[PDB]
Amino acid sequence: MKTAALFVSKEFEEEAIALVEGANYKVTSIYKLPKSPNVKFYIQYDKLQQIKNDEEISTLIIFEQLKPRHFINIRRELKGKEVLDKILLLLEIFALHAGSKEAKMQIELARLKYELPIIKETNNIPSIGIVGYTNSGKTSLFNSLTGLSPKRYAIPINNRKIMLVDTVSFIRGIPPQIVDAFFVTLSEAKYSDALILVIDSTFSENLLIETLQSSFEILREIGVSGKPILVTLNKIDKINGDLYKKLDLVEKLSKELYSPIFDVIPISALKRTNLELLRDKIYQLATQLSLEHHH
Amino acid sequence: KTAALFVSKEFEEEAIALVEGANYKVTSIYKLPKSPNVKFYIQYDKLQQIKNDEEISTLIIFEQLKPRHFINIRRELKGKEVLDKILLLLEIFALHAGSKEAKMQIELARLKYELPIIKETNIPSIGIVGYTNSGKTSLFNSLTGLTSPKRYAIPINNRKIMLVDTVSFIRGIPPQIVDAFFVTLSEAKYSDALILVIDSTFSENLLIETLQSSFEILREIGVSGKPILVTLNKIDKINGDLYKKLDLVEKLSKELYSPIFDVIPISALKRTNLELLRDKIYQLATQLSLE
Repeated sequence: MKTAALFVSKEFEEEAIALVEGANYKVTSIYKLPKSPNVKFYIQYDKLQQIKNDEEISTLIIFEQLKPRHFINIRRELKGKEVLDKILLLLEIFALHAGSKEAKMQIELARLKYELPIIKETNNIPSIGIVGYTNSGKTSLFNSLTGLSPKRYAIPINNRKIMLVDTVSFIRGIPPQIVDAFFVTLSEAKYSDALILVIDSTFSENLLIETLQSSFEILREIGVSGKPILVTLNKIDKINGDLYKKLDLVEKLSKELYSPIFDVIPISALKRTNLELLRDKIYQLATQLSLEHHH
Repeated sequence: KTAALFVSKEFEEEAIALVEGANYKVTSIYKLPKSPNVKFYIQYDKLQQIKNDEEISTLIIFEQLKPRHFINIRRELKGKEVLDKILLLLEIFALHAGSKEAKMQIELARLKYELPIIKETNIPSIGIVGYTNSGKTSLFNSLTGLTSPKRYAIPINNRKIMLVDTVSFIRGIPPQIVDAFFVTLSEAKYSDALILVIDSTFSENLLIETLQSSFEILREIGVSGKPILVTLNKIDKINGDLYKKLDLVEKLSKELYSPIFDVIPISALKRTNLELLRDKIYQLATQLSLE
C-alpha cells in the first residue's frame, strides 16, 4: 500500500505508528523530532529533499502541530507527495471510521478550518463495535477476527454472520480544534448492538484500573447504555508475570462500573491465544441479541 | 434538473433569475405562505403535491428556513432535494467560485449551516459585475454564445478575450454567507477590467441608488484604478429616450469612480448594440496591452 515517513518523539512513537498504520499507511522510515525545529520547513532541508526524491515514499507524516508557514513551504517542495501533521492525520483517520453525516461533516468542517489559514497565507446482522485505547491492541484483534483495510467487516460464525465495526480508538490529549469531530465519530459506537472493550493488560495495577475506569467513563459520555459489553483483557502474552491478579481485577471491577457486562475473557490478538474461545463468546452474544426482542 | 419555487410577489423576479442561474429549470411557482407552517413552513397539502410529482427533483423556498423545517421537509420528500435562500445562494457561489479559497469559504458556510440541521434528530480578463436581473448572465450568454462555464474566452476580431461572469450583487445578504460572498466576488480584483451592468428600467431614484450601491460594493472589495465599462441594459423594455438616463448614469458614475471607460446602452435579449459593445471591449483590450 501507500508508504510514509514518520517524524515523532520516542514517547509518542508507539502511538504514532499505531495511528499512522491505522490510516492505512506503511511506515518505512522513522525519525525523531528536530531539537530546534527548522524555521523554514520544520525539518532539515536536506532531509526534505531526500524524502522528496524517494519514490518509495508517498506521504510525509510529522507527529506535531505544524504552522501554516511550514505547510506552504513543504507542500511547494513535495510537488505531489502529501504532508500530514498530527491534526490532519487524526482528521484523516476519523474520516475512515465516520459513517454518519454529522461525523463526516464535523471532520470536513474542522479540516477546512485548518486549511483556510494555510491557503490565506499563500437476514439479521448484529453490529459489534470494537472499542478501546490505541495501545489496547484493538486493531490487531479486529484483524484476527476478520482474517486480514475496511473499518467494517462481516464474519461467519457457525450459522450466524456478525458485523464487526472497528471504531475509532480512544485518544488522550486531543487537539481542541478537532474535539467535536472526534466526539461525533466516536459517538457512532452508540449505534452498535453490542461492544468489545479491549483492555491493555501491560499496565500496572493502578494504571490498569485507570484505563478500565476511563474506558467506561468515555463510553458513558458518548451515550452508551444498556448495550452488552464483552471485555477482553488483551496483551496477555506480554504480561510475563501474574495474569489472575489483573484478570480478577478487571472482571471484578467491570461489573461494578457498567451493566450489562456479557463476559470478561483474556486474549492475545497477535499470538491468537484464546481467540477460538472468543469466537464462541461472540456467537453466544449474537444469539442473545436476536432473542432479546423475540416472542 | 427541475425545481419548484416558493416566493413572494416582490422577490419572485429576483428568485427566478437565481434559480435558473443555479442551473435549474423552474417548472412550478407558488406564492409564499403569509402564515408559515410551524413544522414545514409551507402548508402540508402543497408539500404533498410537490412529493406527488415526478416532474420535480428539487424544492426551493426563497426564504430562511429553520433546521426543524429542513428536517421535516426532507423527512417527507424522502427522495427529492430541498433548498432555501441560503443553500441556493451558496450553490450559486460555488458556480462562480474561481479560487480554491472561495471553494473552501463557500463549503465552510454550507457546513456550518447544515450541521445544526442534522444535529436535531497575455489574454485580458473582463469581469461582468452588477446586481441580479440587471441582465448580467443574459449579457454573458449573448457575448459567449451560450444558451454554463460562467467563464468563457471569446474571439473579438483578432483578439482572444476571457469573459468572467462574477457572482451577482445581492441585496440583504444573510450574515452566514457574507464571508463566502466577498471572497467569491474578490476575484473581480484580479480582472484587468470590469463591465458594470445596470437595469435601465429603474426610475431616477432607483438608478442613482443602484449606481451608488454598485460602486459602494466595488470599493468594499478594493477595486481601484481599473477601467469600468458601464452598460445600460434592458433598453428593450424602455419606451422613451435613453439619453436622460444615459447622461445621468455617465455623470454620476464618473463622480463616483474613475476611470470610466465608457457608458453604452444595450439589450442582452434583443442583441441591441451588442456589436458596439464587442467593439468597445476590443478598444479596451488594446488599451490594456500597453499601459
